[PDB]
Amino acid sequence: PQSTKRFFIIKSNRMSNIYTSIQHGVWATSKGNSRKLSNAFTSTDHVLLLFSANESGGFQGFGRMMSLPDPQLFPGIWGPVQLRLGSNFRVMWLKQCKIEFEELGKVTNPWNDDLPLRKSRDGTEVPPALGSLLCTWMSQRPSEDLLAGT
Ligand SMILES: CNc1ncnc2c1ncn2C
Repeated sequence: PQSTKRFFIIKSNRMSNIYTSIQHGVWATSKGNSRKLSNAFTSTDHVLLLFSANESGGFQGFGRMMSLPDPQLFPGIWGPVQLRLGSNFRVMWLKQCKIEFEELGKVTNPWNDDLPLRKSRDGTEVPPALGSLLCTWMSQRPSEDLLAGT
């Protein structure tokens, strides 16, 4: 199905993933999520990725998926974990910020079995009404220098 904008939660297990992603405009995900994001990319004007570190209580920003997984793109940049991921794809971060799940109140996701937004696993899609607002709220905050003090 075609659509204009779709929105996916991305979880990061180590902060260095986010720092590498910001420095080089790149991401990779599990093989199943890679297929899901690739299918969205070719049928949707904009695929937005909303980044949330495992260890954090919220989002560190959001970006646009710019290209499909490409085995030639930054091969092995994540280290040996590359062996259990799909191929790398380009991402343009549109905002670096700090927004806590708790700042949003107790939001649940009807496209994820009524789970709290804060319990979203990697690759969880959110409905556009919620995804658009999350991105709007992130954009309206001061940018956070995520790489400061790292
Ligand atoms: C750079 N992305 C990743 N790194 C390590 N593990 C991951 C990733 N995505 C999903 N999982 C399980």
